[PDB]
Amino acid sequence: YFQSNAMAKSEGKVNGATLMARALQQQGVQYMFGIVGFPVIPIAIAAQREGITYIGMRNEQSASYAAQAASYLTGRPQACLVVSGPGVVHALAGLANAQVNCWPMLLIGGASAIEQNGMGAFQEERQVLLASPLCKYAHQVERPERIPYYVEQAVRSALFGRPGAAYLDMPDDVILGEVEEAAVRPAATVGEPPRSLAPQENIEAALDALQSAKRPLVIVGKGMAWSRAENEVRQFIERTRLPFLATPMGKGVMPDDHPLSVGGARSHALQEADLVFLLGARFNWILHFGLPPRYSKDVRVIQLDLSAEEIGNNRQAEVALVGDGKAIVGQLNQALSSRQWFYPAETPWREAIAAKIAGNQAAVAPMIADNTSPMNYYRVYRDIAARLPRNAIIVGEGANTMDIGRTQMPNFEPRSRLDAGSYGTMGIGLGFAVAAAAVHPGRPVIAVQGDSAFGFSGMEFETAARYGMPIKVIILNNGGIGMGSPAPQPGMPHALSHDARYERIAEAFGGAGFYVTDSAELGPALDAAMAFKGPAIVNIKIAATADRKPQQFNWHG
Amino acid sequence: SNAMAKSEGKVNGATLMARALQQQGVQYMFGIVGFPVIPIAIAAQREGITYIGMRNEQSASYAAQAASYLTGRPQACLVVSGPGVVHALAGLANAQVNCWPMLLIGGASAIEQNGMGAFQEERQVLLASPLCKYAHQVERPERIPYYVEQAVRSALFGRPGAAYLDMPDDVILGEVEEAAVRPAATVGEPPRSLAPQENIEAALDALQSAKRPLVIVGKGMAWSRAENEVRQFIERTRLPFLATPMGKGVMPDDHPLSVGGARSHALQEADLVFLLGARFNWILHFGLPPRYSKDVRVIQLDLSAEEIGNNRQAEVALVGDGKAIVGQLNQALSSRQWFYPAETPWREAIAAKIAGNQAAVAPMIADNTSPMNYYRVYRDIAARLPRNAIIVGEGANTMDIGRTQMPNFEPRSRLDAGSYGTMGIGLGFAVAAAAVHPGRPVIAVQGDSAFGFSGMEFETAARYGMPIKVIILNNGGIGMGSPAPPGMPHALSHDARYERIAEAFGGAGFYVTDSAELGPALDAAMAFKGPAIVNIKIAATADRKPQQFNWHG
Amino acid sequence: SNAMAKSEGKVNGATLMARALQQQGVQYMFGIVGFPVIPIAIAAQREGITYIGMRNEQSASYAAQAASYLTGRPQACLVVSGPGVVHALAGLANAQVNCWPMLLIGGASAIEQNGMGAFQEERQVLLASPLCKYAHQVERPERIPYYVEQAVRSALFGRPGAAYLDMPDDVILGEVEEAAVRPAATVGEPPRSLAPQENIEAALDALQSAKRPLVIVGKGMAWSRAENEVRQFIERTRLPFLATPMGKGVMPDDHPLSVGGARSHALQEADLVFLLGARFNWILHFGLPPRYSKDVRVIQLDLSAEEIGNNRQAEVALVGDGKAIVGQLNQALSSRQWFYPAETPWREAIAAKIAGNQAAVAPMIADNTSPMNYYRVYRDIAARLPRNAIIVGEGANTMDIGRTQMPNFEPRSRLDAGSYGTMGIGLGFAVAAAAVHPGRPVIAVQGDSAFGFSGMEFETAARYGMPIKVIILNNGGIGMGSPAPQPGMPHALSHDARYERIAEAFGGAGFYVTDSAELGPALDAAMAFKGPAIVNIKIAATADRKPQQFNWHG
Ligand SMILES: CC1=C(CCOP(=O)(O)OP(=O)(O)O)SC(O)N1Cc1cnc(C)nc1N
Ligand SMILES: CC1=C(CCOP(=O)(O)OP(=O)(O)O)SC(O)N1Cc1cnc(C)nc1N
Ligand SMILES: CC1=C(CCOP(=O)(O)OP(=O)(O)O)SC(O)N1Cc1cnc(C)nc1N
Ligand SMILES: Nc1ncnc2c1ncn2[C@@H]1O[C@H](COP(=O)(O)OP(=O)(O)O)[C@@H](O)[C@H]1O
Ligand SMILES: Nc1ncnc2c1ncn2[C@@H]1O[C@H](COP(=O)(O)OP(=O)(O)O)[C@@H](O)[C@H]1O
Ligand SMILES: Nc1ncnc2c1ncn2[C@@H]1O[C@H](COP(=O)(O)OP(=O)(O)O)[C@@H](O)[C@H]1O
Ligand SMILES: [Mg+2]
Ligand SMILES: [Mg+2]
Ligand SMILES: [Mg+2]
Repeated sequence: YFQSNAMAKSEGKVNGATLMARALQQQGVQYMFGIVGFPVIPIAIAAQREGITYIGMRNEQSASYAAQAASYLTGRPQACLVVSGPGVVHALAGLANAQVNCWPMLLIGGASAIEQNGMGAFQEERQVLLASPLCKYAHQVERPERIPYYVEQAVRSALFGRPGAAYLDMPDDVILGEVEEAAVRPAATVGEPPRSLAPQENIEAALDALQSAKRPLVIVGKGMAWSRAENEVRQFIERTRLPFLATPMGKGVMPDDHPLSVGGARSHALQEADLVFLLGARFNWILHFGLPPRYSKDVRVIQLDLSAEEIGNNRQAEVALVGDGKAIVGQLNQALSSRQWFYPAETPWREAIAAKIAGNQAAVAPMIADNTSPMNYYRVYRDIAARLPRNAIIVGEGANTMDIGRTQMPNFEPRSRLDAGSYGTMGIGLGFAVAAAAVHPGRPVIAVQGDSAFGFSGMEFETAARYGMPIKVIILNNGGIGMGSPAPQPGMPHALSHDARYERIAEAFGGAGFYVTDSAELGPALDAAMAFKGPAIVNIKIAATADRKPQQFNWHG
Repeated sequence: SNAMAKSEGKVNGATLMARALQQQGVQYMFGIVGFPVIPIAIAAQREGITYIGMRNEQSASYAAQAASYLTGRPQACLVVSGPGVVHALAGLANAQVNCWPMLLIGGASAIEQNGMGAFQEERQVLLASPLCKYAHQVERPERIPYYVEQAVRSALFGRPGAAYLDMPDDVILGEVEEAAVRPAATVGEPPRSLAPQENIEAALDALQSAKRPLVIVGKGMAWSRAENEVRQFIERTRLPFLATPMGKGVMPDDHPLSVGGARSHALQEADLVFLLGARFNWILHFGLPPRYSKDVRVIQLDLSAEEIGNNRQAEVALVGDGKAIVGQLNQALSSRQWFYPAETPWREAIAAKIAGNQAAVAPMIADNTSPMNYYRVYRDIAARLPRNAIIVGEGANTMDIGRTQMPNFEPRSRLDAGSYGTMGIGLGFAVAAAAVHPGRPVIAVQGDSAFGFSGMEFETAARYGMPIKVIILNNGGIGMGSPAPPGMPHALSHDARYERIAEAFGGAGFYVTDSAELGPALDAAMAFKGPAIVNIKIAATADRKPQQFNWHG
Repeated sequence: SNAMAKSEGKVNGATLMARALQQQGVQYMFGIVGFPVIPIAIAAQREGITYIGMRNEQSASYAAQAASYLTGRPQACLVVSGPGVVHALAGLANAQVNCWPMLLIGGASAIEQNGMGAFQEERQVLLASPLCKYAHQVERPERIPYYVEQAVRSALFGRPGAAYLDMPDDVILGEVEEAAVRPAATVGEPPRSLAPQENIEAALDALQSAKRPLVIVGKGMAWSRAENEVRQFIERTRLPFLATPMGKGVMPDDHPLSVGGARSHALQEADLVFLLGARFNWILHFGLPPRYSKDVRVIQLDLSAEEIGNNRQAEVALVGDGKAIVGQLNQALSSRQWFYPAETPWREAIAAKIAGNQAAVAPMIADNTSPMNYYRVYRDIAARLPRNAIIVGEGANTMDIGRTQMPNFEPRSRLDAGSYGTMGIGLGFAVAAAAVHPGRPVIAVQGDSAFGFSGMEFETAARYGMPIKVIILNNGGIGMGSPAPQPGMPHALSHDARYERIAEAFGGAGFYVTDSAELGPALDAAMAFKGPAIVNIKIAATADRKPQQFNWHG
């Protein structure tokens, strides 16, 4: 028909796709990243009918990574939408990554029709089984009338407690099945994650422990960024005058330019601290397990975590603070108003930290200042860091490209750096940047990737161009994974294409491409890329043997 | 000979495991020995751990979680490779559903033989993982202190659950240098957390506003060891309360504020419910019609934030430890005058429904005619229940009627089929209670079908001098009897002489068919210094009192 | 009243399930009823299926796979949701390891309550899947014929194994129109495959060239119903053979060509081994040193291609059905004159070691001391075992010594702990053998520990009038007795236990034996008693098996 409003239309019935779209919108899902196909086309269409922003990606890998980044950036679970069978299996990448990083996510996976189960149906798969080991919550929606219930429970399970991934299986007959409107049971709106507080004796014992320590170190993790505790943490550091270290994605909770940051003397600080205060940060590989040879064997630990089971992993916790980061630091701030202790302005600990920071700055100064071409990493970031706005979102991915950018690119706002994370994952790059451009379109999004990392997700540049996302992709091409290689005899397994013109990919989709080989070219290329009104790629050819500055300890062992 | 030089520099995995378990507070180990866990049980006893050898790993895995509940620390179930671990999956699943801690130590075939078809080779970690909070294989003996500490912590901290350690034969017998073994920290008490002060005040204001309030006291408060705080809270507020099946005893059952005798009316008519460590699962009928008002307001105290607002939204969420939060509530109550008034229409309706149900079952309690009904039988059982006894209840009618006729006056003093509705926990639970609290009498009241699942464990009780008192209510079938016959699927043996099983292992056996025999038989069984079975032949068609709603649907 | 108008156009899930099960040849259902499977058991009886109500789901699941092995068709285990299913995982795992078919039907909570914390809500398909060849939830009652057909076929065809059907409560009670239900085909006999002719001929070439050949008869041949072909093959080739524990009976244990009494020498010295439906797992010592020559040539017949060449490479592979391939071997041998010669140095060495092992246990067999040793006990047992009896053996010393002292003359007549070394199969296996073959005697010989795992199923045998004869060898411990305790030893049990009184609790006959003079009259009264019976024998605490060069495990 031409949908003449004069025709009688029954409004009693509603299908599972529409019920799913309404339940999602009610639960605060604003962004849905995916790829359509059988049987989830009606879901994405109904989502747009309710005002949800649908972002069609180029691979389910990037879609599942984008949804957890968007969840991290908004504070509520956002959705990944994938087709049955291989759609879900490609999306297991996001679930595993979200599980390891304690980020929420909602994977909506279509399934083949229930009535054809056992028959070898198109894309028939045991989807709940496969997803369950990676999920905090996984279930199949068996009938469309239960959809509000299942969406409510899946969002609550992903968001409350230690966050994780939720998976909802949607069979075809459920997506298309219809039920009476009045017969659909309502579901309550999931609110904010419940915050819990620590007992008072633990709050006072924490402050008691801090006073006794000669060389105390506060470690700020991305659990404080997730808890939205930046104000409380900045008040605590300002009030106590304690030295602090930020984790990779903990950067920005405290501003990177804060004078109390031991960032430039990280190895010395971990080695010589007699007491560590863990704020939303695990003693996993990223903090070298809290054990020798990176820490003192007798290091005392105050540990603030939402997960009671994490307390005392690897290295025992003297003072355990189990609860919400924002709430517990608020408790600490209120107890410090009854006390008057602060960490003194002049101690040997402060002197050793300042001297080591200056030594590390003096060690990288010649590399930052060296204008020879092909350029090293520190020289390239000199021009990048000079042009990064104070409110930018930075996505970093690679090995040397990522690790050197971690120290050369400051963050001043929390939740403004997205990188390989606790799983050390390549492939999150353009997925994370697309999520950052959809969640905060008023802020510049700059992705700085190595040449290898770009190849995992570089095709999502089309997605950015398709939705008018002015994402700035900067590629540091040394021609290999972690390091370049000469022309050979077969090629090295770590070898790629040092002469690749990755910037031409931008021209395929209507973006701007720039190619940098000499130091004099870098400045004008970056300025034009930031000023170009759309997505851009800047492909920088760096020295094949460029490396990070030498450290006493390898980052891994 | 002590004059012979003997190298003391090395220690094997079985000894490291026993030392690590003793350090983390494991005092009881239930299992069945065999390849390759024999040295583990031997090493455990040398460290002072009490080892109890059962007759089936099913009962062993149930005993381990029962003792964990009673002691407040994870206790051990030790089983052999292959079918040992698969037999023990029953207990892991039950522990997961009840949120009880548990440490299963499972032997495994030697790692050097993986893929060859070794004796009892199995993917044991993979099988157990979906039923556990924690599951891992110990790959090298030097890691044992680390893994024992992490498993005990994972099972005990937060929402408790099952932890599993896979112990290959080469790790059990593998030796390492004693000085090279890295020590682990001792897992302390479970961390407690509190609610925000705003939430404490919102909870108290909501209690003041309600016209028909009801406190529901769950076994989570028994696990939290929060009985003192709960009794102060109920005594301070004068609020009516309902105890869940194993929440019984947190408040004494004879307390004047209990709505136990008017449970259906209390849930149906309340306008506000205060859930204390209780879930809106099937046991509480999901907090939804037809058993509740569609507009019921909910204050929900739970340690798990993901459980908040399941099935029925919570108006006030109190996320944290039960004892700590009720402690906060008691403190905030010390600055208010409010208490629930002594005279309200809500109290009078509760009292009239209690008196109604009492008159309904009074003729069955007093009826001395034989074959007896359930209420007449429990009239003599209840009269001889010591107040410090640990009561194990198991069956359908036998358990459900025992739940109302057998009061508890202390917490953690009733063990029953639980949140999983499990038959087969009876003697395993009773064995665990007798090992943990040998100074307390242990009475298991089972139906005749329930006794069939684990009845062989009576030999375990006798072998260890555990004076467990097993009382069997024998109607001749599952849930109900049946006339003489193919036989009905639910039918069993109405004439079975189960008490003769006691006489097979030195216990005392008593057979009762008449009401005049019940009193003297219970007294002779209670007095006997050893285990005892009282087999009672009840009426085939005896049943529970009529109700408006079926317990399930 | 039949005069009342009754609508007969609808049928529910439990009835569809019963008709589907009976259509697919399910004759026996072992379970324990309760929510939500009560209608399924009642419906099964209406279609003539024999329902046996057990006392624990553990035994129920072991019973179902034993009946599948004896009947050649998957039989049912029926369990309630939640812990019923979790208790039955033991049988699935044991059926998987032994390659025996089995159909587990598990009730489930109603689908419409999923996620709510319903009574006995559980991820039952997820838990059972690693142990099953086939595991699915029946989502709608109209699908029941389809799923039953697919599950029985998946459990029975190819390498057999367990199948699991999850039956939610709203599917059990749900109704469908009679004429709307889609029919399902009847699963027939398992497909048999043959070997290429060049493999048949090369296998025969290998046999001729061997100086010390050995044929190993495994329970794969028993499951394939290949006893006729195997007997014709050993009789035609005159080859020495060794039967596995449950391969016993495929060839009569009294055949002159059995090397059973010289087992270690036959494996150690054979230059060529012909595996007939037997794996080189722990039971055959992996086919490797120190139990075999390092250069041992292997011919391997197995239905599973992936099994071929495990641990020890096979010189000739025969992938197919046991009955079918041995038929090819017998056919090809009719165009050959070769047979293994009547007199060989290999034959004399086998004879000598048998004679030496016979003389090694002969004094223990004849020793009339009380407390008795194991061999003395079995002298009276074996002298009273009917030739058509079904033997169930379970324990450590009790089972291993019963293996050599109780011959089997027919196949599929011995049921024991199997490839998984499982305790707890005893009375479930005996109940299944009594239900399936009620005209045949069923004798279960268990140790004291093993009887404690399933002893309560004696009430099941008494309730269904199954004349199972339970002989318990009580040494007062697990594998060995123990002196009185000071904490009791972990392996210790009750040497003075009167296990036979359990029989008197359920109407059976109980007998107690301590002296050797009492053993004879007690066994004769137990066999003559018209019903189940327990013979409790207090054996010596330190009695052990014949000394061997190698330990059974390592
Ligand atoms: C390839 C790879 C990297 C690229 C370094 O090369 P790239 O050009 O991106 O940066 P460079 O160091 O400046 O050369 S890192 C890394 O861990 N990894 C292994 C790796 C591969 N795949 C996935 C999913 N996660 C990974 N973690
Ligand atoms: C058999 C069985 C019961 C016995 C009632 O019969 P019993 O004689 O013990 O008590 P009665 O009511 O006085 O006659 S209850 C029940 O749920 N059930 C099913 C059931 C079976 N197996 C497992 C593991 N869990 C279960 N839950
Ligand atoms: C207890 C036990 C056995 C009894 C030997 O003692 P029993 O009195 O039955 O026989 P005895 O040797 O004549 O004294 S064997 C064994 O492997 N095992 C460990 C064992 C335990 N649990 C399971 C499920 N499977 C097992 N396999
Ligand atoms: N609201 C919250 N309050 C406190 N801690 C939290 C909260 N949410 C998550 N966490 C914890 O923060 C920790 C983050 O650790 P990790 O991912 O290792 O951070 P990083 O990698 O920055 O060190 C997790 O262990 C998680 O349990
Ligand atoms: N220390 C604690 N404080 C408060 N609640 C707890 C604690 N430990 C466990 N819980 C919670 O108590 C609840 C027990 O509820 P449930 O087992 O349903 O009780 P019942 O069976 O008596 O209704 C679980 O949801 C669990 O998360
Ligand atoms: N019809 C059949 N024909 C041939 N082999 C079969 C058949 N069915 C099963 N099998 C095989 O028989 C083998 C049984 O070996 P196993 O259980 O090790 O027996 P045993 O313990 O007697 O050695 C399995 O590998 C299985 O694949
Ligand atoms: Mg590179
Ligand atoms: Mg009964
Ligand atoms: Mg024994």
